[PDB]
Amino acid sequence: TEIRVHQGDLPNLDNYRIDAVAVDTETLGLQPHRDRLCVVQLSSGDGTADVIQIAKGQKSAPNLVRLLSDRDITKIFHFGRFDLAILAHTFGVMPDVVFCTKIASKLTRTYTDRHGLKEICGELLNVNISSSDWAAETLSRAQIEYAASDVLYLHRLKDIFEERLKREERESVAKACFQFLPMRANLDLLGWSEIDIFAHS
Amino acid sequence: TEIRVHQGDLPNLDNYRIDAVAVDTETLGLQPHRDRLCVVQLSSGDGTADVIQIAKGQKSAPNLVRLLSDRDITKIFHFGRFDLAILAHTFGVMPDVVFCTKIASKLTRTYTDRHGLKEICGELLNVNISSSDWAAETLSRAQIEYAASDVLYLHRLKDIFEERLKREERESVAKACFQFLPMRANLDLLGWSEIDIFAHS
Amino acid sequence: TEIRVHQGDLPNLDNYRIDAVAVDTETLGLQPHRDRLCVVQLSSGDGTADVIQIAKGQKSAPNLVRLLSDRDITKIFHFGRFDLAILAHTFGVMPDVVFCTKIASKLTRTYTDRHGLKEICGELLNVNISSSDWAAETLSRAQIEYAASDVLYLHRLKDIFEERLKREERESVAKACFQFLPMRANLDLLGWSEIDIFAHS
Amino acid sequence: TEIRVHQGDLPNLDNYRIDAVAVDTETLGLQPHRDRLCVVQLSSGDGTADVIQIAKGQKSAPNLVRLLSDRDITKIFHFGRFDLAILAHTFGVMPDVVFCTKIASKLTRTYTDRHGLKEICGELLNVNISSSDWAAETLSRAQIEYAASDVLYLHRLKDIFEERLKREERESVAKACFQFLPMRANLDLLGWSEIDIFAHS
Amino acid sequence: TEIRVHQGDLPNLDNYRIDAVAVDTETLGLQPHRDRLCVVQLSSGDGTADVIQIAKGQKSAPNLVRLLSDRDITKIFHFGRFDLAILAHTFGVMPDVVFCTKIASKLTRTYTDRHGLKEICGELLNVNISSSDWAAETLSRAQIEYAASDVLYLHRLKDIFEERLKREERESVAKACFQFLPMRANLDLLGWSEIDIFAHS
Amino acid sequence: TEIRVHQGDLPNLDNYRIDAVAVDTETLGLQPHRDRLCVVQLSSGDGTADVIQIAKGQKSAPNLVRLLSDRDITKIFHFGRFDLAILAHTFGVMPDVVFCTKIASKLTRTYTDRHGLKEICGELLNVNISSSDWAAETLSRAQIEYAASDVLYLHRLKDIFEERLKREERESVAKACFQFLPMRANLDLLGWSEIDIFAHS
Amino acid sequence: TEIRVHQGDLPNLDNYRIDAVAVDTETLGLQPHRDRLCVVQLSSGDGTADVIQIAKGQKSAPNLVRLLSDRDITKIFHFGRFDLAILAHTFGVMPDVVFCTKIASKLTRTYTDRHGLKEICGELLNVNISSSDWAAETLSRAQIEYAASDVLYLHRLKDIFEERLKREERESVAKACFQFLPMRANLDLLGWSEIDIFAHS
Amino acid sequence: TEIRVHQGDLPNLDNYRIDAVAVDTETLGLQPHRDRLCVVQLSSGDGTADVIQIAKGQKSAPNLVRLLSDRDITKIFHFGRFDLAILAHTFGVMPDVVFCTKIASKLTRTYTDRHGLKEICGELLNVNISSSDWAAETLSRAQIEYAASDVLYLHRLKDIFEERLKREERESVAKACFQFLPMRANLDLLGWSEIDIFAHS
Repeated sequence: TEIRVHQGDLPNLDNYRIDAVAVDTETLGLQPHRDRLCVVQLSSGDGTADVIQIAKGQKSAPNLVRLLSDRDITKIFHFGRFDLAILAHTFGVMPDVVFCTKIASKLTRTYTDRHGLKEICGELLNVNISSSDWAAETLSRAQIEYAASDVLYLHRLKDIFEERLKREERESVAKACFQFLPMRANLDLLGWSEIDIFAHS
Repeated sequence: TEIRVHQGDLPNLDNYRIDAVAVDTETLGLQPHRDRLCVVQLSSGDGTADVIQIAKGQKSAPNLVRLLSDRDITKIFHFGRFDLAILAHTFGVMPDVVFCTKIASKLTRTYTDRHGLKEICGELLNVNISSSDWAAETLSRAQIEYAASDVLYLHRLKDIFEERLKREERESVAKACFQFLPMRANLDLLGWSEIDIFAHS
Repeated sequence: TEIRVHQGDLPNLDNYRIDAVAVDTETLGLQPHRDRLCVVQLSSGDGTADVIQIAKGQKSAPNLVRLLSDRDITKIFHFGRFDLAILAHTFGVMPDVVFCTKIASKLTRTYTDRHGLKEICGELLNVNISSSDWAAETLSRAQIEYAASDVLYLHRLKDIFEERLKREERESVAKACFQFLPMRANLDLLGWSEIDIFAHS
Repeated sequence: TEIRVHQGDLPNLDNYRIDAVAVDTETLGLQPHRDRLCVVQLSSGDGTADVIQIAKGQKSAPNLVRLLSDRDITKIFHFGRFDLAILAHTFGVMPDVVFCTKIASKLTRTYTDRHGLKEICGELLNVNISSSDWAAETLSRAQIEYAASDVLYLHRLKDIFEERLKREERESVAKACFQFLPMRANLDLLGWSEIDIFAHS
Repeated sequence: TEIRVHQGDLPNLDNYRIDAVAVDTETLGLQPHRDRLCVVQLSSGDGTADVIQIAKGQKSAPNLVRLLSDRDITKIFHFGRFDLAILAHTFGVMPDVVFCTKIASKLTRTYTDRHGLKEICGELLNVNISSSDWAAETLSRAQIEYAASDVLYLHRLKDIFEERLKREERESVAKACFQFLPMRANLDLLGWSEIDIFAHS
Repeated sequence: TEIRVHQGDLPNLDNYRIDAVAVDTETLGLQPHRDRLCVVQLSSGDGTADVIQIAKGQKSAPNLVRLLSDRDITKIFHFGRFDLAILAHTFGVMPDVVFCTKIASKLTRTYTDRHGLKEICGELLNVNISSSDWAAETLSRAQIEYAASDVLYLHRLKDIFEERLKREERESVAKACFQFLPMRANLDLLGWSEIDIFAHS
Repeated sequence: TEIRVHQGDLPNLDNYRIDAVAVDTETLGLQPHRDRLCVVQLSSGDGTADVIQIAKGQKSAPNLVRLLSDRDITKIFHFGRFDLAILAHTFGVMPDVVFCTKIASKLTRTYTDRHGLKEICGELLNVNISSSDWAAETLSRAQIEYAASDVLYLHRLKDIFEERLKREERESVAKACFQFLPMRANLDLLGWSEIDIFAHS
Repeated sequence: TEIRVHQGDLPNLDNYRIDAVAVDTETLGLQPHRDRLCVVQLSSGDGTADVIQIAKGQKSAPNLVRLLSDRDITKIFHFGRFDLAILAHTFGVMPDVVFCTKIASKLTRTYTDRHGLKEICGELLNVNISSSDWAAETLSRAQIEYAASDVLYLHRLKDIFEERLKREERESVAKACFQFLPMRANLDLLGWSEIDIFAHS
């Protein structure tokens, strides 16, 4: 497993002239206003990953932000509701072309109530996915391998979920959900993170 | 209060050459697959209302459906999530240009947890809004007046909510919510009515 | 309101050569093994009622039991699940031709969650229904009038519910529910009173 | 273990000239209106099973439906409330001569609160019973063996439960429950799937 | 209503040469270790009451304590579990001949779940019973009348409850409950106030 | 381990001329009115046990009942609240000299919330205690050994608990609890099994 | 009632050369990061009040901030946990000499669970205290009178609570609570608003 | 591991001329008014521990109390809220210079909800931490080693937590929390142990 670790930003976009990029983050916690972004991981789907350590107070990451802003490149997340929020809060750019494996699982794997990444990878790919101070100056090898494992499989999952969405004729539902997901993340940032805006009560 | 009661459909659209129409429904209950649409009420905002009794098994309402399908006319609902679902289930057309006073209340009246129509009308307009077999062949006068009261005030509420959304700079949030609302209703019809599709669990 | 009060049993069946009889009970509480039957009230639907005081330890009531056993006479209850249980526990005969207004309400009044007798009488008939030691040797006038009020309206409710069941095409569902209701009461007597026998868990 | 896999329907009824047949299903989920029937498994009790893959949109299965409709053949289920609902929804025929091992367990194994098939098979027979896309065009061997395991033991369980029902004198209770079970399934299909129709509230 | 207000103790026992005395207390709250006893009220059942203000730090009340210790005089409480605890904590003597109207209500008024003193007095006697700093140096007239109202009716209630306990043949159950009640209060003082000592868990 | 299995009753009391006997039961479930007594196990504390199979409908067991009635012999239970109830319901005699290890645990092992027999035996004695049709005509060896294991250790536990009750000065509390326990069991039989008779609500 | 309404800030501090000032706020909601401060009300305790409308985006209020920063002047709040948070978030200064009537009520009115301002004013002073867009450009007379009513009584309450704290010897407890309250508010601002920092879990 | 076991008190303070001491206790339970202090364990951080058995009724421990009272020595606890309460209740001295690893964890390990000592030691130090009658006259070796394990690591944890508090700029928050913690313990002793004194309700 080749994992390239960077400080601050990608050196260039030579490895990311592609149609879709897998994205994940690590933070100090679940609350973007308190808990800073510490790591961003990326994969092109070729079995390699980039792990970018984000410094305290860092406001810019131009190569990463070009990827996040490029409307011709789909950003793949698992539970992108969180990653979109923390990315937009940190760098000021909200991606608007996204695919979320958690929404896709809820729209296709209707025979189960377990939609976590480990269960999805286990069922769909027979891949076994295995408290950490992500703000440490030097990440451990175990940390780097764990961080990389979260992006290595998202392309294959997206392909399978696209097949299932076509099979059950739910493609337009998923498309509308993905179109709204960035605004759901914005609603989280604005103060409605605990509110289902569509519920009767 | 002039309330025009119709059987099946509007006679024509002479009163609805307008930019926005207030819409509400009455049904036999909260479950569109079991509980049929019984009444549709409309208002142009001029203080009059149309009350249309829908027959059992009725599949078409061409004048009403032209209004529901006309993209140049905004359909105003209170909690349109339900009305859109029952309308689409009954006539096969899902409106796609909508405004919902419940979403607007949740985005602007942040100082309260009561977002029902009675409280909104009381606070914003000083208007007092006051178990019924809506499938009865002949509706009572009390039924007709109650049914009309649900559409008589939606234009004024929409105007006030638009002022507040501009004041708090939440117009684009509301616009995205309204754009997604028809798909939220479709999700309800397809079997996800009890599921928040965006929740982590 | 003519209310005839009896000790032990009806004097004869001269007033009950009819197709359906309204039945209700009063007890010392909700648990038939602890809380004895104290009063049985009956009505033919003609606006009069019979109120029969049941003695402690009384094992037989032949005229009443003939009515309860007569398969040609429908016994009308509101929430007959309880009355059937206490009657069978007290006199050893379980009626098997019954109509229950609570089951009928749950099958027809789908637009509300309030299925109590007061709400049903209020909505369907515009009739206002208004801690009591029912084992007292002499019942008060208020007790007698309250006891009679529970049977005076069941015939009219049954007629309306039959119309609604026909309208919504749920007659065979109701018939099967009424056929099972005596066994639901037996299940209560045998020790499953707190168990939904059909639930997955 | 001989397991015969069929497409669409049984080829004939040569193996099912018997008094009782074990039946189970697999689906895309718990909601019959959204989640289609994918597999039906059958056993005569001789240690072999038939596994029938049901196609999307399939409306007819004449040999299977003859079995389901034959009043001289008892259909054995575990939690037949679900299987009856999905079968009736798919093929339009509701079986009316049934035996359910879950109801039988709740009526006889009163010393435990675990009524699942694994626990019943473990206790009564010392047999160890061990997220799956059941709509796959080709089922895996593990899927076929799991699907067969759900019907291989129902005859032996029915025999034991009949002995216990006789011992505790609960045969007529069980008979009435089995007679009502198809209507409980119909109630589920009609929209009362979340409602205990016999509860006070 | 003659209400005699005393400081510290009764002047003598001339009014309490009787077989049963009604007793109640007022405190600064529900926790005897934190919230001191402020008032003790007594009645002989003759329609008069004694209201004794207890000083901060007061350790002795000899006339009162003689009454509390006299085994020939039954102490009547409503929910004596609390009063016994606070009395024993304050003066070091636990009464051991008691009658509690709350236990009696739970053993006889099985047709209701409301066992408060107001409901009992309303049902059994047609008597209407109507945040207060009970440690105030001078009690208000409203305070004195309220304090007296809690003891004026306990004799009549005890008489009625004794009749009902005889009628339902529960006298020995009640006697055993009253015998254990002082130890239940001791258990409260020792630290088990939140624990049902007889529960399985 | 010598375990003597008997039908109906002990042959004689030659092994039970002792000051305390360990007692346990097995039944068809937790509800004495529905679930019959199937087995009674006894031990003198000498490392042997007697296992008595009780027949359906058996009304008498004279040697056992002499033991249960002998006021000079303490009956030791773990959670005697249940065993006393089922014994009194079956044979008509309620023991009145008892010791309960569950009450004792709750009064002494205040540093834990786990008061089950396995945990008590593990902590106090370093003894490892390891769905069963107890009404079977022939009990299995595993059943007999399990049934015996529930009485083999109660004498040693009683001795230790008596030491702890003396150490923490809670002997009189325990004595009062044991004196009330038979009436708690009677309250269960009379219909208050789900009610804490001493609670405020 | 003289109520002086100001825009932005007090004109001067001529009325506030005093030892204690009553303070309250109004906002657009309970979440300081989303819901802006709209009104600040002040009283010297002389029966008059100042009502200061705060503009959107206003960052400074020098006279008000001098009062908030003056360590020689005690700021009286009811539930100051919120007001301190919103004031510090808006103007950047956290008061550090405070008195809170809610903490005082919880430390002294131990005989009740209702600690709201209405109940406190009703009990202690016999004063009757009687959804509002507080961001409106012009406040209504009803709004102004309601806003003033929240500060008119805090001095009298503080005096009474100081008497009670002295009486029950809880002065040092209250002093430590008031000393920590500003840091509790800071914890709210930093992201622990939903966390009891002292709880075990 | 050198563990020195003492009766009553330390023999002298020769090993505790240090700036910080790790402290833990063992008791008979969670309620200081009922459950006595049984053991106090101390460590200087040098890998050795002192285990002091406290006798029933012991009121004084002069060397220990000098340590607890010495304002120049920081007392380190894990969840000191409890230990401070039981120590103050037993010896009458409340320490006022403290550090709590549970508060520190809640202020720094924001990426997890598990703040127990085992998880903290596992994550921060890679140290594996592994129902007991602590009032026994002779403690077992397993008891002594377990008791010592609770203090052996608190110095190292305090050092790491101080680094993290500096990194996230939360030092003054923690300092204020530690300053209030002794009064939180006093509030527990006075009767508010179940009350969050800062909550709105």
